[PDB]
Amino acid sequence: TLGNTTSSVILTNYMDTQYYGEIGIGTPPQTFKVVFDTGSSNVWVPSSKCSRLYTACVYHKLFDASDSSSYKHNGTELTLRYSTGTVSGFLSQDIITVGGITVTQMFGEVTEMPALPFMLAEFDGVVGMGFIEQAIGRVTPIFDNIISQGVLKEDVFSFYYNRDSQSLGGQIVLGGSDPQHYEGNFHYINLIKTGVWQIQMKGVSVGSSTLLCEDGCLALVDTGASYISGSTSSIEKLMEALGAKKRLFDYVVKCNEGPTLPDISFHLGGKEYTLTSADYVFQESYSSKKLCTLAIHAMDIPPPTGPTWALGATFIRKFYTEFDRRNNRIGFALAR
Ligand SMILES: COCCCOc1cc(C(=O)N(C[C@@H]2CNC[C@H]2NS(=O)(=O)Cc2ccccc2)C(C)C)ccc1OC
Ligand SMILES: *[C@@H]1O[C@H](CO)[C@@H](O)[C@H](O)[C@H]1NC(C)=O
Repeated sequence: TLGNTTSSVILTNYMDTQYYGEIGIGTPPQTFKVVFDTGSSNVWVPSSKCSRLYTACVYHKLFDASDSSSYKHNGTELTLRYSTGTVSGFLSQDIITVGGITVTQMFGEVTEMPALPFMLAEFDGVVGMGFIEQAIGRVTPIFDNIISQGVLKEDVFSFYYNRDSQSLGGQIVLGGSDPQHYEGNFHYINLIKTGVWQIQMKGVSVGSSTLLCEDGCLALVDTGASYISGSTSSIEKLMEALGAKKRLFDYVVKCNEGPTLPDISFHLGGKEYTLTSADYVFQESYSSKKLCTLAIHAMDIPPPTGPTWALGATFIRKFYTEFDRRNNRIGFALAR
């Protein structure tokens, strides 16, 4: 069922690495800062039942079911193994408020939340925007429950991620897209298979030559990822070409050599998506005496999904993204 409604969630841009919005859980609503992540399909927030021995839980907002009159017990164990770090807890049900839309949703109450990386997290939890096929415990994803209400104008959602600042950090439109944040026309690429927000990539070029992904590869379009990532192998070739040196968790260049770095292109569908050094270098200074990080890192995503590249916030900043559930495709337009 299709309605005549669109709803928007305003996002906060933290250091160009974390983009988060607000949701309410329970009656009265308990508010959480959440990441709207297309790379995952579960909703989870830290729990009141999380041991204060986890420092992450001392530093984030915790859901207390004893304060909610709309809470429905479940308790089924849940383990979400993200390749950045794992979280575990149990399933609960309550009413979630996201941009005006009120939905009864099953989510995880996280009781084990490691300091790495959650002590670095500005957000409390995650709202998975992926498909039921990738949902742990086969829990219905929040967008599937919102679609079911037959209130949205279109069975689509859009992401706008701004460059850091009094300005808008970003925006998610549920049921459509905001033309004030894109220009030109959307160019769609169909998903390889339903269940994942992954598309086919025809090549990655450094300068003017297809130095990588020559025989074709995969591209996961991931709103919950900070960077553009590829396999350890691909990133090694890429960096060697850039003149960038490998540190423990990132790659750097001397700050003075940042503006001089070549364009990086991504052949997706019938279009070339180009990022300049201004789009992928954290130009903190122009000093020959300082190191500057890149918004590209290695990440070996396991099968079935991987090995794959991941187009995170680095990519979405340049290109406004529309996720079309009705036609199993992703649209891109130049962000305004
Ligand atoms: C841009 O703003 C977003 C916030 C950026 O900050 C953080 C992000 C994360 C992070 O990595 N998360 C999960 C990943 C995003 N997508 C799915 C998942 N990928 S994964 O599991 O690592 C590979 C994979 C993909 C698909 C299938 C299988 C395996 C979050 C959302 C829990 C952790 C700490 C962060 O802050 C210190
Ligand atoms: C938890 O929710 C699922 C939803 O299908 C249900 O099958 C399961 O029995 C529930 N468990 C409890 C204890 O309510």
